[PDB]
Amino acid sequence: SELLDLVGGLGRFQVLQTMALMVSIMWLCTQSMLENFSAAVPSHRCWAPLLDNSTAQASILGSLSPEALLAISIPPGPNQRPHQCRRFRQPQWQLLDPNATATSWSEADTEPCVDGWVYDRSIFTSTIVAKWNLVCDSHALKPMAQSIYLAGILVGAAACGPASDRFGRRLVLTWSYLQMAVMGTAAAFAPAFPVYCLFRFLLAFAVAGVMMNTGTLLMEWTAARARPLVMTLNSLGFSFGHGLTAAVAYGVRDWTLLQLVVSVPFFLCFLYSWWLAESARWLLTTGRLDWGLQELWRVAAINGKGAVQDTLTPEVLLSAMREELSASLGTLLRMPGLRFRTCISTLCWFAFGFTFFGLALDLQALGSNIFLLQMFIGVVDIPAKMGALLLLSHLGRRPTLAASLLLAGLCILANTLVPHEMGALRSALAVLGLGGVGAAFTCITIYSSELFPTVLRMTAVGLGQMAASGGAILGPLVRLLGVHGPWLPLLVYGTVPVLSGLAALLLPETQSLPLPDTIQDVQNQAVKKA
Ligand SMILES: O=c1[nH]c(=O)c2[nH]c(=O)[nH]c2[nH]1
Repeated sequence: SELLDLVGGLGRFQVLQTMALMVSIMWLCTQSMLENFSAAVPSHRCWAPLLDNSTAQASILGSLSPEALLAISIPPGPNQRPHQCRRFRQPQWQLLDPNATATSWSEADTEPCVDGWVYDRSIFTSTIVAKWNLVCDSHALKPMAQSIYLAGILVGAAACGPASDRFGRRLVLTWSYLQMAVMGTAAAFAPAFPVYCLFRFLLAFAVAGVMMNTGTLLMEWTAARARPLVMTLNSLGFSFGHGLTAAVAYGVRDWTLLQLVVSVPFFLCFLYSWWLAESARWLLTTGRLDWGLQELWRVAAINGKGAVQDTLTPEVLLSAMREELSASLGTLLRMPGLRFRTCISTLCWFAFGFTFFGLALDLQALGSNIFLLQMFIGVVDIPAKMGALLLLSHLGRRPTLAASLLLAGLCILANTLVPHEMGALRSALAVLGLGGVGAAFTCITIYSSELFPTVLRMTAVGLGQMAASGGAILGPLVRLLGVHGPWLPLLVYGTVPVLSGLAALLLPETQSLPLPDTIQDVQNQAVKKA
């Protein structure tokens, strides 16, 4: 802490780091809501000879309107729209006669689209669903692709955590940037759906790596007074990423060009990312004085602190480290106070992700334009984050986290009690819910990054990220369980965050302790707590 005070805590370096990493987080959000947009399902119909063959119109003596041909070729499906997956195969000319009931056909007259589909290009010129036939039998495979992505971020977090702790944050972040950029462009140009799925998997490895290493490096270089503000800026990075996604997708509506446009900035980001400084503190806790000295001298020179360059001799630093000198997940899970801290963090992360996907359903009731909906999500997410930052600065982290989860759960229960016809009240509760989940995200990121000591912190944050992805993955099975009664999903969506807030109330008070660097340090606050 005194070394950081010597090097300073409100200089140009932290400002540039915050801006550059917030922009990079914005682009990771663009990748995630790229996956929210690619494979949107347009209205579809069977391919029909009489419709999509100039010779078949020239063989018809006369003229029929396109609406009449559509009625004559494809039955109306659910919601008075054309049936998406069925055709009559031959034109039912009696249906033009007004003396015909709509039931003058048999189930034997319908067959699946065996010869494929004609896709509407009015909104989107091309999507993976129209190109790769992700309709009918593969409609459920779409949630499988989302499931693969979320499993990829989970396993990536579980693997990249210990790797980041072993090799350092700057190196793993840089390698994550390279892997994400290359694999994302390869995913954009993939010939087959399994190859796309593989590239999405390897991209998800790097999204998890980037998120962890940006948060980690930010905590290690920011003075304690500025840490909430800087990560709040990062969470606004998520909201601005949503808004940027909406803007780019509105401007570029072909998925290949959109994916390429979203992947190129991470190559440019990597190019400036070689300049990024590694965490001095992490280098410091592992020893290796000469390399830590070199990094401190470089950052001091970049920060304009040459008067600190002339001071700080190795004898003084060795004297200051003599007192400080005087791993596997199983180590994290075997000592009770960090087992307990990890378990509560992991449960709260699980509750976060699960509450997120569940709450997001409501957003569909407000209207239709997906671009406008994403923009409105970002715009509403921003002031909630600002309020979260002020509450985190005044009251501290634990009461704010508990209040945010309690508000979320009470909001979900109120959504359970609101009639479906009163859609405006449902919308209002949905907006309050989304604000609460965003505030909870900022709380969980601050409290999880601050709760664990540096040597095991990355392993614990990785396991937490695994828990959030576990909630997200467990989600679709609870929506498929939703068939077993309308009250079960809402009951689960209400019970999980209330229980998580109650568990979050079972945490040790923070905001006035020095950050723990070693496991031995952790015992000293516990004795003080006892
Ligand atoms: O960066 C993310 N972390 C998550 O845990 C999560 N869950 C979800 O649905 N989307 C995202 N995005």
